[PDB]
Amino acid sequence: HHHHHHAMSMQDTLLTLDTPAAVIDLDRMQRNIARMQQRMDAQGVRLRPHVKTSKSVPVAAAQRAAGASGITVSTLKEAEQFFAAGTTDILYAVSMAPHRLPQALQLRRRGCDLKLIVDSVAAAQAIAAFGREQGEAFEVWIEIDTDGHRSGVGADDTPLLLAIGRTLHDGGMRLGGVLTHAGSSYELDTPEALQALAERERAGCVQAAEALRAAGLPCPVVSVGSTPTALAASRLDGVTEVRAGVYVFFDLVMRNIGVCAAEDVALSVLATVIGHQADKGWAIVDAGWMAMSRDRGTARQKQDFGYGQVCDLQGRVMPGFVLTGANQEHGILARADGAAEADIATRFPLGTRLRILPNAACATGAQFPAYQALAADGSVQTWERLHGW
Amino acid sequence: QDTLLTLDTPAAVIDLDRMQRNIARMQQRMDAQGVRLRPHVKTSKSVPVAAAQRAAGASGITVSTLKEAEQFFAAGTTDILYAVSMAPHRLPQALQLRRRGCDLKLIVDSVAAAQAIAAFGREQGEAFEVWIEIDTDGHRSGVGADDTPLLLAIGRTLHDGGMRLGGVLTHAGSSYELDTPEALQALAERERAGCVQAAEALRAAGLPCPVVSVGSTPTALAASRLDGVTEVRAGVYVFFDLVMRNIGVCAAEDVALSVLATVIGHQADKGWAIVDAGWMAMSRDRGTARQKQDFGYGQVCDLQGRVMPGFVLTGANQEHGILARADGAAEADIATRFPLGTRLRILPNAACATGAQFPAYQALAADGSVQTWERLHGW
Ligand SMILES: Cc1ncc(COP(=O)(O)O)c(CN/C(=C/C(=O)O)C(=O)O)c1O
Ligand SMILES: Cc1ncc(COP(=O)(O)O)c(CN/C(=C/C(=O)O)C(=O)O)c1O
Ligand SMILES: [Mg+2]
Ligand SMILES: [Mg+2]
Repeated sequence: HHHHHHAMSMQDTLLTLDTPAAVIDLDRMQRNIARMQQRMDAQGVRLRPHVKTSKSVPVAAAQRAAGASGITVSTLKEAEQFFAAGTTDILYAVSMAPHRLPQALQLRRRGCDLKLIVDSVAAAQAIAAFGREQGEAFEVWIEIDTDGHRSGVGADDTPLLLAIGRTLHDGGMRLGGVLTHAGSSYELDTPEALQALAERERAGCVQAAEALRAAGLPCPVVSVGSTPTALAASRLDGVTEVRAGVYVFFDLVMRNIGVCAAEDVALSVLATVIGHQADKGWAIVDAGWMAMSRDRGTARQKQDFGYGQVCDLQGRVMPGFVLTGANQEHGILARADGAAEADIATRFPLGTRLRILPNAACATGAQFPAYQALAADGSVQTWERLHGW
Repeated sequence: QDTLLTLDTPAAVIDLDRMQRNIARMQQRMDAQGVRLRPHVKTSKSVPVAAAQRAAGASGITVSTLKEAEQFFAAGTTDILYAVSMAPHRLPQALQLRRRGCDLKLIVDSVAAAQAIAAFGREQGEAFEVWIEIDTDGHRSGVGADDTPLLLAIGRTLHDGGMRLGGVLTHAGSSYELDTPEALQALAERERAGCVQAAEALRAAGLPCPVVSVGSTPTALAASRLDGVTEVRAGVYVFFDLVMRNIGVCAAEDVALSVLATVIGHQADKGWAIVDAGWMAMSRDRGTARQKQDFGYGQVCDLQGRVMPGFVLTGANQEHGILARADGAAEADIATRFPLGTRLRILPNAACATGAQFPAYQALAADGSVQTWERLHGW
C-alpha cells in the first residue's frame, strides 16, 4: 500500500496546480485523434501527424496507438527526441540546410529512417555530394508549391522538378516522393473554399509526382496536408499520406476556419484572477502573453477572441468574455463587446480559476515546459514537451 | 572554438559589447538622478546577464514570476521584488523562499489580497514585506494615484496586520504607445508624481513607506528629474529592440540581441529568401506593426551585425521566416544575393518575447567566440 498512499498524497488536480498551466483535456484530445485517423482510413491514405504542435512523446504515442504511420517534425531536435523514444519513421519537413547534414547522417546511422526535403538544385547537390562522400543514400523528397503559401517548386515547373529529381537520383540518393502543405487554407472560412483548396493541393502534388515519373524518376510517396485541408478534402486519389498536426488539440483559429467547434478545443491555459480595475470592468489574470503567446490569428477572422476565450474551471466557454489585452505575465479579462462589465469582482472574485482557449495551439503550447494531461477523474499528469533546437 | 559560423541556427546571440554599453548607459543615468537601479530580469532570465547588471552597480532585481525568484536566489541574489499582484495561493511558495533567506518582496493593490497576506503571515510567524502598486497612467494594475481611501485601507491592513509595509511602486507601461521626447518626459513626470503622491499620503497617515519605486525602460531614459523616488525598475534596455527604437530611446545599432538564421531556400518570383528563423524563433510579437515603422518579424542584418535597411522578415511561419524587401518590390535575383547557407542576424520587435523562445543565449565576445548562457522557461 506504500506506493499507493504516497502517490495519492502527491497527485495534482486543477485546484492544486500552480497557474498559469497548459491543460490537455484528454477526452477531447482522444476524440480529435480518432476523428482525424478515421477520416484518413475512410480516404485509404496514411496519416503522418505533424508533432510540431505538441512535441510531446505521450501525445505522439496516442496518435500512433490510434493508427498513425510515422511522424512529421519541424526540427532535427524533434527527430532526435522522437527517435530516442522509439519512432523510426520521421519526415523532417523543412527545406534542408546543408550545415545540418552531419546531424541528419548521424540520426540515419543510429537507425532513424529520417527523410529530408529540398526545393532547389543547389540543396539537392549539397545532399548528394555529402551522401557520396559519406557512403549514405539519403532519402529526399521534393517540396511542391501548390498554393503560393511558402517554400516549394511550382507543380507545373517540369524543368526544375526534373533537374532536382535527376540531381538526387543520378547522384545516388533515394528520391522518395513529393510533399506539399497548402497553408493558404488558414485564410479561408467556408466549406466550399476549403474543399476547393484541398483539391488544388491534391491535384498539384499528384501533378508534380506524375511529371517526375513521366521522366523515368521514382516518386513513390505523394504527401499533402494542413489540418483544414485534411478535414475538407473530398477525394485523395494519387495521395499516399496526409500530414496534419494542430487537429490533435484544435484552437480558436481552427474554430473560425470552421473545421471544429470551440468545444473540440483540447488545450486550455489554467489561470488565476489576481486583481481588477472595477470601473473599467477588468479582471486581471496571471496568464499574459508569456502564457498565451503573442499569437493573434483570430484578429483577422470572423470573430476576434483577443488573447483567448475565457472558460470556467470546468472548461465551459463563458461567452462574451475574452482576454482583451495581455502583458508579459498579466492578462486583461474584459467583455469582447467593449462594454464595462458592472461588478466584475463578484463575477470574477480574486483567486478564481479560469481556463483560456488559445488562438493558436502550436504557439501557446511552445510557451510551456510541459502539459498537464487531465483525465476524466479530474487528476493531472505532467507530460513534458520539447523547447528550442 | 564555437563561433557564429559553427552554431546551429536559429540561435539567440547577445553582442556582449552592445549589452555592456546598454548596461552602462542606464546605470549612469540612474546615478545622475540619485536613484538605485533595480533591473527587471524578466527580459533575460539569465544569471550572467543579471550578474553584469549587478557588477555595473544595480541594487537588487525585479522578477515577474516566483520561478525567477527561485533561480536567482539559488544563484546568490537575495534582494528580490516579485512585481506582479500577489496570488494568495502562491503564499506557501513565497513563505518558503523567505524562510530560506531570500529577502523576497511582494506587491498588492487590493484590500482582499493584503488581508490574505497578513492573515497567512500572522498564522505562519512571517512579517512579509509588501509594497502597494499604484496605477499612475491607466495601463494595468494598481491603486488609482488619487484614490486615497483605497490606498490607506490597504496600507492599514498591512501595517496594522503585522506585515512590513515596505513601499509603493508603479509602472507607467503606457510609455509604450509614445514616440516623442516631450510625451515621454511628461509621462515620466506623471509616473514620478503619482508614485510620490501615494508615498506622501501613506506617510501623512502615520504609515511607513520607505521605498518609492517607478519605471519602464522609456520613462527611465526620458525622465528629467526623479525627486522623491528611491529606485527605478527597467529591464528591456539591457538588450533593446525595435519597439524601443521606434519609441525613440535607442537606435537599431544599439540592439544587443539578434537571432542568427540560415537561408534555406528562395521564392525567386517574389524576391523572397526563406530563413530557418520563423515565429518559433522570433516569437509572434508584432509590436512594431502599430508604430511609425513596421519591421515585420524583424530587421535583417548581415553576419557581422551590420543593419541592412530595407530587408525585413515580411512574414513568418513556425520554423520558416520570409525575408524580403520592406518596400514590397520583388528583389530581382534574390538567390544570387543570399545564396543557400548564407547566415544573417535578425533584430527582434520585442527582446523579452524573442528571448523567451530560446533555452539559452549565445554570448558573443570581441574575438568572435561564443559562450552559452542558459535562461529560464516556464513557471
Ligand atoms: C510541412 C507541413 N506539413 C503539415 C503541417 C500541419 O498543418 P497544420 O498545422 O496541422 O494545419 C505543417 C504546419 N505548418 C504551419 C502552419 C500554420 O500555423 O500556418 C506553420 O506554421 O509552419 C507543415 O509545415
Ligand atoms: C512592474 C514592472 N516594472 C518594470 C518593468 C520593466 O519595464 P521595461 O520592460 O524595461 O520597459 C516591467 C515590464 N512590463 C512589461 C512591459 C511591456 O509592456 O513590454 C510587461 O510586459 O509586462 C514591469 O511589469
Ligand atoms: Mg500552426
Ligand atoms: Mg516588454
